[PDB]
Amino acid sequence: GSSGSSGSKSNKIFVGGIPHNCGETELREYFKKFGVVTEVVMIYDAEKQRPRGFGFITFEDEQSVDQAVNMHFHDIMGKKVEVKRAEPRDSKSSGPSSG
Repeated sequence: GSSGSSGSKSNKIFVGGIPHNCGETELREYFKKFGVVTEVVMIYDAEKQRPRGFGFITFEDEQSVDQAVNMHFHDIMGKKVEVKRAEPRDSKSSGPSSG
């Protein structure tokens, strides 16, 4: 997961229920039909360095998001992956100067 997005529109989706065999490559390889995967976020414990079974994914055009959302399901590696419309969120703010 990276921190840097200008596009006002949030083409990010929430992918959960992901199997213990599915990964970045797969996700995209399966989320490339709906449109174009620009970024692939994944939540996991560094120590482990592996996606438990959930995360998020960014597309090129908001459209993609909708396409996936509607389906709210996908067959990746013989598994049903849940997908929902994700929303933008960050913990950064502007500052006047060094304090």
